[PDB]
Amino acid sequence: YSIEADKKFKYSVKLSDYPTLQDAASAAVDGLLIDRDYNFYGGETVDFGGKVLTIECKAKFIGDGNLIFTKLGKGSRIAGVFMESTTTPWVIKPWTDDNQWLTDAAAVVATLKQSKTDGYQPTVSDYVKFPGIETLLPPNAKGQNITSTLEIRECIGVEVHRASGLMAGFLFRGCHFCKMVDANNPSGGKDGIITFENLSGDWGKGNYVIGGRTSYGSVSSAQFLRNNGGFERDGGVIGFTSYRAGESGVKTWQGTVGSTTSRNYNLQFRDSVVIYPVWDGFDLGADTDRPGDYPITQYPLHQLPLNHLIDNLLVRGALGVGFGMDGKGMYVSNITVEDCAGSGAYLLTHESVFTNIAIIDTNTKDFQANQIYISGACRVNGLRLIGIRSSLTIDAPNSTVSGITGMVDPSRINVANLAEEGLGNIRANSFGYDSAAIKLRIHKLSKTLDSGALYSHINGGAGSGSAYTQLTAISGSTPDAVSLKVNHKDCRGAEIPFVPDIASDDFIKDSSCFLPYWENNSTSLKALVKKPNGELVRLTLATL
Amino acid sequence: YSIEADKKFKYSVKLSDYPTLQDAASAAVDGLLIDRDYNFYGGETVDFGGKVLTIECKAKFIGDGNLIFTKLGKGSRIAGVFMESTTTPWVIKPWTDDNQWLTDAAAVVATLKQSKTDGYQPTVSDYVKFPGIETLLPPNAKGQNITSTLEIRECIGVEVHRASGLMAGFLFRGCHFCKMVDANNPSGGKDGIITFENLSGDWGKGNYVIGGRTSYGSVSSAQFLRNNGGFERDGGVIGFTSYRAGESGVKTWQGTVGSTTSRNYNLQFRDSVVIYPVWDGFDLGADTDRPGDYPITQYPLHQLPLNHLIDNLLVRGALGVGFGMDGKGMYVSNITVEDCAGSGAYLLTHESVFTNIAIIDTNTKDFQANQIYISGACRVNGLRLIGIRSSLTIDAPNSTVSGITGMVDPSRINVANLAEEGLGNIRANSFGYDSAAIKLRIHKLSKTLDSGALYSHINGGAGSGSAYTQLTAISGSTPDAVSLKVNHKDCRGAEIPFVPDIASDDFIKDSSCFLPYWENNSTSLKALVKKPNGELVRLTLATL
Amino acid sequence: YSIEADKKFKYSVKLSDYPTLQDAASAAVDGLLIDRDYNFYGGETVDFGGKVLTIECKAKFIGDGNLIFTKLGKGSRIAGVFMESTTTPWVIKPWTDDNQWLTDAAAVVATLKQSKTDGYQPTVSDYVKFPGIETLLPPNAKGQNITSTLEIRECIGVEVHRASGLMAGFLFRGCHFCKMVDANNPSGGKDGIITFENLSGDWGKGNYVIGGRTSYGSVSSAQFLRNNGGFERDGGVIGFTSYRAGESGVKTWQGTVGSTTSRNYNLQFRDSVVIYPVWDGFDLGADTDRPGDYPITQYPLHQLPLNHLIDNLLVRGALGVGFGMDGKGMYVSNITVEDCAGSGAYLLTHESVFTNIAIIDTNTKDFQANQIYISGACRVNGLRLIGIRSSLTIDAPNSTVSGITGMVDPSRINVANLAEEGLGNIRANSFGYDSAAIKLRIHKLSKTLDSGALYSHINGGAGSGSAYTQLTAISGSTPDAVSLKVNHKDCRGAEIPFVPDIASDDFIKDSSCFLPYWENNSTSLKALVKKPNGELVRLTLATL
Repeated sequence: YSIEADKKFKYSVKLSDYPTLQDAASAAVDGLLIDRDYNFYGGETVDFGGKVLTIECKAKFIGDGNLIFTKLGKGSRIAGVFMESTTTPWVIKPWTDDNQWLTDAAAVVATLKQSKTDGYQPTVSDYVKFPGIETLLPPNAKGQNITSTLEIRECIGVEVHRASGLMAGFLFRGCHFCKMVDANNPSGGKDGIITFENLSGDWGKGNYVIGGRTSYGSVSSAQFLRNNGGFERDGGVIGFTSYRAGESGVKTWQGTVGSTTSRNYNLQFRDSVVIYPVWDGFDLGADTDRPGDYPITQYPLHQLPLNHLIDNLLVRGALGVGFGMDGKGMYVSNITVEDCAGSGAYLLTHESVFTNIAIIDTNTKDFQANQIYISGACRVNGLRLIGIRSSLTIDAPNSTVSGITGMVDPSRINVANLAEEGLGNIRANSFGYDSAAIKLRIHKLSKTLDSGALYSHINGGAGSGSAYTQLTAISGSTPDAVSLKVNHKDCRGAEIPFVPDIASDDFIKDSSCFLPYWENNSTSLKALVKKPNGELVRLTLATL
Repeated sequence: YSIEADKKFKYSVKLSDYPTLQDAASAAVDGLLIDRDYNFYGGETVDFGGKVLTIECKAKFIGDGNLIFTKLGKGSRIAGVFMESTTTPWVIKPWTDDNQWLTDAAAVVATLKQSKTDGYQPTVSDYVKFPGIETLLPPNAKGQNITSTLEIRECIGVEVHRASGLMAGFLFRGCHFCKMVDANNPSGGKDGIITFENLSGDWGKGNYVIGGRTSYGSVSSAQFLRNNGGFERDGGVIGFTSYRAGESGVKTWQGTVGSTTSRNYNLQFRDSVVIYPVWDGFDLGADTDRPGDYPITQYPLHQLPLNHLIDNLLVRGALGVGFGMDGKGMYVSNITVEDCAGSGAYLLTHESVFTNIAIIDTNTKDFQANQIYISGACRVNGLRLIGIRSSLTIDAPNSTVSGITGMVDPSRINVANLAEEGLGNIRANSFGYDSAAIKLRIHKLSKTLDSGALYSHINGGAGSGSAYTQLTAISGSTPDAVSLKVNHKDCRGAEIPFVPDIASDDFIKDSSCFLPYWENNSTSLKALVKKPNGELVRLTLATL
Repeated sequence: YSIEADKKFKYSVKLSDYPTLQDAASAAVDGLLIDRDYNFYGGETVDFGGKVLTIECKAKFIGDGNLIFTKLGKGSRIAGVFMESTTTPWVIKPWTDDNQWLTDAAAVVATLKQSKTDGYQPTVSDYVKFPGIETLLPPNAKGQNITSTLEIRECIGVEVHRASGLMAGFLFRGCHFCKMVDANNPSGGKDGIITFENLSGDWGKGNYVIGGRTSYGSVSSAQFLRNNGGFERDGGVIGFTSYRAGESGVKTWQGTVGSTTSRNYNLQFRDSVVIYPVWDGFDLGADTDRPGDYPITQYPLHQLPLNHLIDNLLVRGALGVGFGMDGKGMYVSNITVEDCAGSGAYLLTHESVFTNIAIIDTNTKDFQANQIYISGACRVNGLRLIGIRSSLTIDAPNSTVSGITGMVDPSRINVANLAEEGLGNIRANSFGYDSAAIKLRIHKLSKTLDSGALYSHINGGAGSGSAYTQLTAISGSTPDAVSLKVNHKDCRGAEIPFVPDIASDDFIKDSSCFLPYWENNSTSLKALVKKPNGELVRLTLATL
């Protein structure tokens, strides 16, 4: 029987049969079943001998600190891991029972409680976010560092599926071609919830976050350090959801970490959602010398050829900035940002294109100077502004924009050039008003007053079948001060404005034209005429 | 050997070894293999003893009625389940060989056949959908109730993967943190195909439909009763496809069911597709007192703070309404609805924002009064109307709209306010016409006639390098009746309209202006002048 | 013990125990573990006896040619397969270290190297793509045919998960209800990477590519031949990414293959991304008689009722065309195409609707005559053109378009009709200029010059509170040649242009109007008057 059995059954070793995780690992050949809770000590390391194993977790790993898995064979997969700290830390909860953000340090301090979820351990960035809190927090709530972390170290082709936990963290250190798939809403701890760190060895590649969901955590939910997806864009975040990040939903690190660059290139950031982060929805910047990276003499600050593939992202309820990034020659598309407390988008980009961007009701707490800020010479094609709420809305000094929609206040727009070059035949439709209008505003003259208009006003009331058209010009900072009318009171004639006094030679502009003016002392209308030959002559036009 | 074997092999029990499902369940420790068809009786209940098991289905469960699974341990997963009724009911197929919907009761009755798919059992709602059918249907096709249902009862953290079946249904009763993942196109029965019901106990939370595909069924494909995803929005429908729902693709129930509320809050409805439902694509309403829910004195009908996260949905071919919902303070984005028989969108919302909505060729069978209806004071930013087809198009009386695109008939638009406040320098480009135009229409005066215009017309023909500009005003319900022209017939002068008779004092409007008028009895042009001091005087302007 | 063991353990056979794959297959009952590399010979066929098995691959299948799997039971799944050729062919790499495309035959020939990835084997289509290359390529780099192919033959309900490989190919021949799920970036060979071929038997149905990622390959990444998803749209490509296809990202075949049609109907093409294909992003055409398909007498060329469900696709960096297709009565939505060398979209469609299309910086190498081409009578609602780059932009002769946004050159637009029928009250906002403008252009008169305008110009400088409005008309091909001004130099009067000479009777248009003209020999302004009765009379208007 032994021979028959050895050839017909699936091999799998189970934790309940061994005293330590390493004993189970050494015995493993194909599958490995975690069938009983295991208390690990921080730094406990397991060597898997290069075996390609399938780890099925049906119990939890308990402990503060890291449980390090090493030498897992390419193709290995861990499913259902549950990480839980042994410590129940002090957590703050900066939001109310109506889901309103609390921004007052005292009100935030009052939310203190010992829990492994539904809040997060204060971190030094909170001292900045809620000014004064550093002084108000009791010593036992400061400097906490609890996280139950599964650290996958220097492995390749290892995937972690349906992970979860309380005060949980997942760290891939020096890994390549690894994936965090369908994270089953782990509640984060002090550290990042999903981190791909490649500060040593080669630049990380093939590392992805696919289809997850995370909640809380003191810092960013998903973060990358020194990763480069290459031209193939092999790496990034796709179909992921982040709830209530203590810092940001997804973040690519900036600047120098240790003695090398922590920046990232050629990653995908698509079809993902970030809701209610204490800081940003997406923090895709690289710059904040650059050892280990491009020199400033080659690429100035904020002008790195990051080349990320960014598309179809949704952000809602950030206390900070909805979407932020930097870079040169970037193409960004289909971004939707709604109901944020800080800027909806903060863009330190140059020579980049933004297509179909919707920034709806953001900067609601006036944390910044505008709803959307663009640094360099960029192009925006399709920009939706204003939802249900009423600083500048958009300040993009060197950018050319087209296709803005929404109830934006014109005085709150600052761009280099705004234009609709390719519209077809047009119709202005007016509702709930006695007139329709097409207004012109030269922002160089005034950002608050229209300089001229073409109106249509009703004569009589509804259903009269009559209206008058008037062409206006501003004078003395009084809009519509001067104007020519056609059909006022259904008279069917043109009412024409004349100079109220003797017209000066320079008033008339073109040849073959005449400018009527008033001669009060003779009660006559005169006409300054500039003949077709350019010569001026004054004629009598109308008299008693 | 026994000891060695007990420690190195994967545990799994298989149905073929036991007489009943319960005997297999009691014997199970890790895996459970369904390797032979099992005929269950309705109400047959299996107790899994709290074990965390992995059920792999490679055969089917056959029977009419429910197969109830209980006490499954957190972490349990069932994959590949196939449900099939024992009965082959009578089904109707309200569509033709060209995929055209049949709406005539007689034509629908004629499609009757006994089958477990490619149709659905008539339900009382069909009596409403195809009027007269109640009288035409034979008694053996009425009141049928066939469904082979897998009922997961009061379990937590249980996932059902790649389910399928004929006349199949999946019901999670009183469950939490459960998921229906990658449904492998089950063909539905009389009941909902995927139902998360939480009428008892706590409000459902953590329940999701992720990546599915379903077909047919007599009622809704995916439906939720008394679920609340909380602020974290833990629950809902993501990446799902519903084909030919007998009622709607996805539905959140409304009103009182039993003696409690069946409503839902804080759920996600994103990246999903609904095609050809007999009723609606998405029915996300809550209201239709409210025991067990908010009182009407707190939130009036249709004004519940539902707070769903709705984004990126596509609907095509609904016989009913494409997208429908109610609520207050909702944010909805990126909805695309095409080729529907009833309204494309029916919105009973108040104080809500709709961003980037496309309603293309809907209400094609004039089932409703408009393509899109909005009840309350809402904001629409970006609205695309009209595809290839020619009631009102949009009736949103109290809403402010901006950014409409498409070949819409202006007379068919009714909104509170329509405006493009932030356009740049504009160019109207005319194709296939001898003129370009910018028309103004005051809907208060007339919804059918333009009240004025600014035209440019060719003088001569193509390539003449000449055109004339004319400014018009409507009079006597005849549009363009009065007008001033510049360069008519390349004359290079302004043609000006004068009052055809003695002008009345009230015809002139502003000071420092003059209004030419005709004096027929002297063959002279006179000028009613309103001096810069406000006084009127009549002067002679032109004579023989 | 034997009895106890036979009833409590999971059955699985492993390759290392058998000499050939067939011996392992015959022994299999539930699971099958590929635990050692297996060298197969081309054409090696394995018969699985109709068993429903779970094949877990933890090693690779090595060989040039096909490894044919047959008679796999419905429900079978293969996971982690790795295909690798035994041959290391000669591959070209048509792109540089900066990711710039190389288009010069000599430069491309110079990239030759022996590798199993990071390039692809030249194919006859390369002779067309890089003209002259056929002559420059050495004989050992021509006509290569290396591919390690897993061929699933005439099976139903079989899914392949997380496949990978080098010079790898996956072929479903005569299959139905099969799926290629989460392809783990296989590097392609000479043949298609994922192919659903149904040239024999029934039309393919239920075949999908779900969530993949592929790289390289000599031809198309994902392709379908003679598949029909039916009205249910059961089949297609969802959530897939294709990098550097030697031909196209996803392709539906056209014309006759063998003696039958290779065309496809009713498939889904959604939420997918294609980057850097040597040819097209998406090639969704059917036409290029039609044996086995609809006759030309029924549906003319390019007018097949294809009916695909197309939505949310992104294309970037194609050397060929971003998005291409043909058909009649199609509905296409939310397509984003950026930075392509050839056309962004080539559409040979008739009676079809395109909603929310963004074509940004395409045809950058002038490979075609335009950025977007539409053949038939179609409708476009929402079209974004121009990113950061400066042929026609859009040539759609018989199409009606609305909602264009972007810095498009008007002279480069050709459509049947362009219109904005439903805009609200309008405001033109001008930045960085001394004037604001609303220009009118009759393309019938001239595609390069505006025929008239309504301007607002500053009088003085910034903050003067004064501006003048002028209405212009083109004359002698000189735009703005004739014009009426209101408030020039803050004079507060209307400057009016008169005919520079005796006005001819035909110059005046309407009754009750007058047209001033010059009478040089008397230094007087006269007025050609057309009385309200239609009679003409010349009056003296202004004299010395």
